[PDB]
Amino acid sequence: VRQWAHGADLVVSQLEAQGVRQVFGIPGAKIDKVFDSLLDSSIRIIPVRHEANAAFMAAAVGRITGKAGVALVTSGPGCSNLITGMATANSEGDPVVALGGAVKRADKAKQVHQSMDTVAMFSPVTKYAIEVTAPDALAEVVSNAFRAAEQGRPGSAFVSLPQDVVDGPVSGKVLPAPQMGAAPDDAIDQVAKLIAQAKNPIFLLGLMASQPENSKALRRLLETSHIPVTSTYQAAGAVNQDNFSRFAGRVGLFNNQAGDRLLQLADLVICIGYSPVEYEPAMWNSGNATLVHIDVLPAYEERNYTPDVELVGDIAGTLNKLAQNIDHRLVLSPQAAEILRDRQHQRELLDRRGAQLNQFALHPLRIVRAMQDIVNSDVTLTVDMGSFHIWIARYLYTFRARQVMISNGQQTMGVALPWAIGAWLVNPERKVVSVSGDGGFLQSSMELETAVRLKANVLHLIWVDNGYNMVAIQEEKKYQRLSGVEFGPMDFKAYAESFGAKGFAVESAEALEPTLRAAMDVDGPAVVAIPVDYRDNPLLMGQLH
Amino acid sequence: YPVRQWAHGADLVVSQLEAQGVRQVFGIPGAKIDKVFDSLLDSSIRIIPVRHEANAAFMAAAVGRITGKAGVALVTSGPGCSNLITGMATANSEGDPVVALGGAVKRADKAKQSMDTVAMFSPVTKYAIEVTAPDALAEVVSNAFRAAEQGRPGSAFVSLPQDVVDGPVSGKVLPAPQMGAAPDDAIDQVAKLIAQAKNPIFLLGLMASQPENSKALRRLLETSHIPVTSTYQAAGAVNQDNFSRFAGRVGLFNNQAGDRLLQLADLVICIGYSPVEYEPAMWNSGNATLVHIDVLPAYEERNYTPDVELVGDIAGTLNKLAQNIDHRLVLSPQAAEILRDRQHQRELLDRAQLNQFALHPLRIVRAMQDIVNSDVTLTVDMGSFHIWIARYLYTFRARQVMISNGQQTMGVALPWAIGAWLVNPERKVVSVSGDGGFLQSSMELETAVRLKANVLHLIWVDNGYNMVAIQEEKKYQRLSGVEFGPMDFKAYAESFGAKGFAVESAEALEPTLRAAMDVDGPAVVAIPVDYRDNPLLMGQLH
Amino acid sequence: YPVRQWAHGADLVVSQLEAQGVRQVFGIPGAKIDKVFDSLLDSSIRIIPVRHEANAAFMAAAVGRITGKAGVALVTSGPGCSNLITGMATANSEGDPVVALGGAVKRADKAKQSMDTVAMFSPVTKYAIEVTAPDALAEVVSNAFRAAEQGRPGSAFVSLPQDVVDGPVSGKVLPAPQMGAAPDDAIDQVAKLIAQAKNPIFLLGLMASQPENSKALRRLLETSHIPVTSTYQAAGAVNQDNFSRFAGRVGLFNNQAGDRLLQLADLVICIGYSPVEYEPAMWNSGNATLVHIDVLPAYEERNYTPDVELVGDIAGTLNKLAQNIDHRLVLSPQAAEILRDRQHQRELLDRAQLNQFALHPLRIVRAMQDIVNSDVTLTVDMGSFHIWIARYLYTFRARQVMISNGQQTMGVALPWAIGAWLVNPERKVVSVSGDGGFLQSSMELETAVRLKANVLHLIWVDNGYNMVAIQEEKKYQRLSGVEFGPMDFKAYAESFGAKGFAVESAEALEPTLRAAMDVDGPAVVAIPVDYRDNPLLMGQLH
Ligand SMILES: Cc1ncc(C[n+]2csc(CCOP(=O)(O)OP(=O)(O)O)c2C)c(N)n1
Ligand SMILES: Cc1ncc(C[n+]2csc(CCOP(=O)(O)OP(=O)(O)O)c2C)c(N)n1
Ligand SMILES: Cc1ncc(C[n+]2csc(CCOP(=O)(O)OP(=O)(O)O)c2C)c(N)n1
Ligand SMILES: [Mg+2]
Ligand SMILES: [Mg+2]
Ligand SMILES: [Mg+2]
Repeated sequence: VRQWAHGADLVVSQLEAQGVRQVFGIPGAKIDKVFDSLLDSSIRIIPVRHEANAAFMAAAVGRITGKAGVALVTSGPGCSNLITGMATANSEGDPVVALGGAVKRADKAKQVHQSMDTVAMFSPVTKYAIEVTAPDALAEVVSNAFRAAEQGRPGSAFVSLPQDVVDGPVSGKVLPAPQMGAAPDDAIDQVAKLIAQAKNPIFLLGLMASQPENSKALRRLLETSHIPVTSTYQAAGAVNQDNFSRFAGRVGLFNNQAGDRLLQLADLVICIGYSPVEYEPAMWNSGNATLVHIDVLPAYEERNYTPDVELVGDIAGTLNKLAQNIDHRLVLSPQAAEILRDRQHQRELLDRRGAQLNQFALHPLRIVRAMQDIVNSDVTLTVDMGSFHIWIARYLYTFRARQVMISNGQQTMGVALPWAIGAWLVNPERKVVSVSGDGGFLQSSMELETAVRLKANVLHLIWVDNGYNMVAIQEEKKYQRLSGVEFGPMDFKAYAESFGAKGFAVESAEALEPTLRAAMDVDGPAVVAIPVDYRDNPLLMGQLH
Repeated sequence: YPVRQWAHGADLVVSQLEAQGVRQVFGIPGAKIDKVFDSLLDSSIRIIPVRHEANAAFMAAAVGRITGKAGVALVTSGPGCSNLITGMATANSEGDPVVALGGAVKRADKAKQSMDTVAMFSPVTKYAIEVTAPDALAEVVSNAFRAAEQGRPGSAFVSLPQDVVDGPVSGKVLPAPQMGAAPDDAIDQVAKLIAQAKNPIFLLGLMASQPENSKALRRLLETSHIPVTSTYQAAGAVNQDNFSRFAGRVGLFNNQAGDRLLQLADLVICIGYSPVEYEPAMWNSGNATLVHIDVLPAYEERNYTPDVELVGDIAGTLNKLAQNIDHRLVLSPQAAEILRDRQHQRELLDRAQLNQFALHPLRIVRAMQDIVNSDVTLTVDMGSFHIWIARYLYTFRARQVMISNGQQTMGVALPWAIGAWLVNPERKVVSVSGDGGFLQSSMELETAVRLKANVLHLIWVDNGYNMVAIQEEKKYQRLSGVEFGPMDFKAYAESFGAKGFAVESAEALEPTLRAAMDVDGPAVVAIPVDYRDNPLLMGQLH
Repeated sequence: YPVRQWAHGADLVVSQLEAQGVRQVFGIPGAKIDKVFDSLLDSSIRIIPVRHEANAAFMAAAVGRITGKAGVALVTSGPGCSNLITGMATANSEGDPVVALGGAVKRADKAKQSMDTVAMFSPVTKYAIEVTAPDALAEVVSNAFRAAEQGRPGSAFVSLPQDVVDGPVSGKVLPAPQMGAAPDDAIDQVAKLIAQAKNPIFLLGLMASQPENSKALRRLLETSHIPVTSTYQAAGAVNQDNFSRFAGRVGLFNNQAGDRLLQLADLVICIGYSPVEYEPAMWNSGNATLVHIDVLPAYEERNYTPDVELVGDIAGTLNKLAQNIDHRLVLSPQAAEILRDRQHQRELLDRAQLNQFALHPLRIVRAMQDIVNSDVTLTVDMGSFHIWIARYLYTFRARQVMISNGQQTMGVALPWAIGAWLVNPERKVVSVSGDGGFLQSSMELETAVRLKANVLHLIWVDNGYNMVAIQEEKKYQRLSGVEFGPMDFKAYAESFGAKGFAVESAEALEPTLRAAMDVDGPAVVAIPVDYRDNPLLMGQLH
């Protein structure tokens, strides 16, 4: 152990030990010693314009690297401004460690309830929430926060750091930054035998199946077996139409997915890193099939989810072993092949690569096609929440992006831009495309200054309707009249340029592709406003569950 | 197990309990939860009414600790639930799987001008939920058992709103884990470290004392002959007789061979151990290769940051580790000396004619060891007597001992004993406590008599709270609030219909214990004790 | 009271208690909180060790209810605190001012691998705080008493970390409200409504039973002669003898004159009343002018939305209201009939030779009324006997009765009685309970004997949980978990050193009660009861 002048120095040293490359946040009196200590480290300080976005950026870093993104904020409002961010990350399973300042331990303002009980506030939306009361257990708590966020089913962790603890001296050491084995060999063999006997098997991918550490094993198992696959949105990016011929689409939103039909037909369903909370089991489990559960944790038994076999342990190890016990590729049953044949037909019908679509404001389909043109395998795509989100999800089979951040169970708006910046920081050599509506854009657009400051190569697309359309179409369907969903117009090109970023505003369908192309080629942050005609939304909504 | 339409959610609950292998339920009925007690009447599940809910949690814990399956407590709303709190916290601390089903007001009256029980139980449980979705009643219960029984066992609380249990519901009962050993690659990495170790030592924790790990543990020890020491949560895992290289229990006394071996160690392998069981600072000097083996990743601490972590099925890991141990260990000079000292230490601790009255603690311990045989379960309450018994655990040869008690909750012994007896009603159980601990749960004597439980409860009588008195004496040289009046425990026990005895002389001690042990049913023996020599034992504590 | 340097925070605490007028403290010592018990030794404050912490909260509540000043409980960390929960919740529900001082681990070990007691107590208290600022120790305590004693009294919890009470602190003891009557203008507005009322009625709540409001209440009733009815929290505020227009207690029975008058009312004036005391839906038809008088604004409900609210000092308001009442009330035809019916009702309820054995409830009530005189405090536990006693409260003439119990917590009687006796040790106290309630707190008999408390505890013996059994019978026509074994309560009581009695025939009832009452000290009488006629009484409940 060492004698540390400040607890902040030990915290920073622990962060370095955790492999943290940067920290997102906003400084304040209570937490400033930590920002100060970061000056003497290898960790880059990234100042944001609103704490909420610090949590969103950290979440993106977590989902991509698999290692926790870090947010650093001051006490009081500093911490409360992160709450929505922490809840969103926790919901989508993104590892995030938030370090929040607090008044000194003995501050009498605590007894008079003059200072926020942040631990109580964060406990409901985090996997781990705690306040350091013992200076000597500083590295310990920070270390445990990372383990709690990155292990098991990933989530967010909050650590409250009293000012006196980080400012005062401490004596401790840096704790170096798991070793869980695959499922039992007998159970794996058991499953390999169920597979060899199944006529209509199918894989249902969940959150844990999309983790980076399981990518290789998953790819190997799919290639060896050639068994159909369907995914929940928390695994939307694990597999796509283009990289697997037997992909059946993502389930949980549209009522005609091949994944749902195959699951109904299945005589053997193998869930990977799946939890019933990702998609209602009653929606696909007919009970007429043998059920296998593969994950880092036991299954949450439920009326429509009582696994016949449960393989708990290291997912990658379990999938690799299973792959080694497969003698041949699956020969699709006439029925299964028919269902895949139908998805092929529906994609054909959803497509329109030859239609004019030159109306203005732009038709959602014309915008989706233009987005597909610029989003390729070297481009990451982040998607906000709103009506355009449903359009993009319907066509996820057409996006050939390196990766896509779209899952958003809490339906939190404003995540796209912050997600893109975080995704960009993980791979600054690649391009990132973020997309939102005007509502979401204005909730985090302040981070545009952050983007310009970082020279972040992010292209943000704004679908403009001058209102909260996703809520409006719900009100129209229920009351046939609108309330609180309409607002005024804005000059987004000028809005963007006022930050020093490149701004564009589509004034006709013909200008769409050229504009997106020029915006993509811009070396640095750019924003493109796209007026949209949401009149056809009812047609798309008719495909929802 | 098909999806059915149930006349009362209470019926689904009961079927779910039967599916979990529940044989009995402990508790006290009330208006809000009465439909469940009524449903149990058509069940194969036995209803065991207690006299105080706290004891339902204690009895359920013993059941859980012994069977591996959650003990079940059932109480009504309000005070029925709040009376379980201490019991639930005690089970959670000792890792005993318990599921408490607590009644509550109908959902609609919750915000009406009822206790927020979930909020009160959340701090002392692993799982605390309230059923708000009638159609997910079987799920919440089922998953409560999962929470209590899996990983590091603990207590689970489920609030059942009256309208949910009395009203009809649809649903199916859910059937009552398959994890493998640690990564073989890592098991070799550890096996290699063992071959390079000069002073290897095993530190056993809670999970190491689980029956599912028995065979593999013994197999690993018989093949390596590496010395062993245990926390009190694994007090029963290994004893002096079956392992000559046993180094005792660590955490209480400052002169244990286990601690000396830990300090001397170059390689320490912890199994089913968690810091909470014994302050790492107390034994981890910091310059030894630390290996962690458990069902859960290590809960890192300042002085407990393992170099290697083997997470997974313990029995599987240990079995694989054993197969990778070529030669048995040859104790180093210091190691051998340390173990030799423990032997000399035992000879000393054992070595006179203590015929004074009130009885000398050593005399009582000696007599206790005589009646406690390998077929008997011994339960120990909290108090000064606890220290005396702990000091001599090496010479106790009981089927099992329930002594671990981190919260230091008094009153646990009798209810634990009743719970343990119900698991194996053909055997005898012996519980011991002080007068203070005795009156906190003695109301269960009626329950013991009602059940015809073959339990013998011993009471060390000093007429006070001695364990507290000695700490006050040491710190203030005067006493406060630790002295109370005397009682005739013989008549007290007889009033319940149990057999009572009161030792009135030293020579009467042994004969009285025998007459009590020979009683087929509940019996209590009050034993006046002279705690004057406690200072000499306390000097042996950390 | 100057700012001093204290050797131990524990010393400041004690001085603060003395400043609050605390005469005794109830509790059980422990390592974390022992310095406080030690500090009390140099205090004028008496240390009263209990046998179970829950009872410390019950005894403290009686003290608070009677003196108006918070009763004090002192316990150690962990189970010491969790054992107080039910007691604290019961006090908070009945409005009894109680301050619990609970020990805790040193501040630095809190987040270390200790119970989050504040979080557990917050749901059942008015004030739950933990001292994190050593220099504000006297403040947190002082303000805990303020929280318990002011507004609507309730319980308050204070967690004292061991390092804070053992370590030195600086600070001064803080001296131990001045609110005026409601706005005179509004008092007239109400006085006007009273002059226009044809069927005015007073509904008394908790605050109306406070001694500080006695004189003003009587003065207001003697001047207006307006009929009165009371919730059970104000059961003692007024009785049949002192007010011929008393309409009984409302909330339990479906045939009360009070409810009929409330329904008939055109003007209802509630004093110190809060909906929680009696469901407004049960009596507020909704077409009467509703006036609310209390120390706190009305806690609006669906059927309790007062037209006029007089917030402020109750005694002052009532005194001013009285001075604005010219003529006494002339009962309307219906009002007079209703009161006449209550008179005929009493004549009936009173009207035979019940010499059966086991004893008939009516016989027991009759005998109870004979021994309970105007100098005796009567405490009543929860169970079927409770209903029987409530039915006949009009014929009980005790100094005071502790019966209100919204949580329906069993075991309250004896500890309450001990607490009430300590307030007036020269008087006799009588507590009554069922066998179930008796065993939950009977351990305090040792405390009673130790104190030489002049308490007589009566036990209605049925060998079960009857109040629950009758509800099961009605709903399921069968019983579950409500039957237990018999006991010899005579020997049980004697074992403690108290006087025990067991009624073995009807004719022996009265003589046995007398012999017990004549005992100068603790005495217990077990009374076998035949609950067969309970269905006839239950038909009288809402
Ligand atoms: C923070 C927050 N508040 C409210 C909502 C509810 N809601 C869901 S998406 C959305 C916004 C729709 O506006 P926009 O982002 O402009 O997208 P559009 O549907 O209009 O394309 C709203 C208001 C939300 N998701 N997040
Ligand atoms: C519920 C509870 N309250 C307070 C304590 C603190 N304390 C620890 S052991 C004990 C009791 C000692 O009395 P007894 O059981 O008579 O044993 P002795 O040490 O006197 O033999 C007390 C008061 C506790 N453990 N549990
Ligand atoms: C702590 C607690 N648990 C459960 C209840 C529910 N219930 C209400 S009164 C009562 C007991 C009745 O037993 P007893 O005291 O013997 O009275 P009886 O009605 O039989 O005369 C019970 C079990 C309660 N009030 N308090
Ligand atoms: Mg919009
Ligand atoms: Mg004792
Ligand atoms: Mg009874």
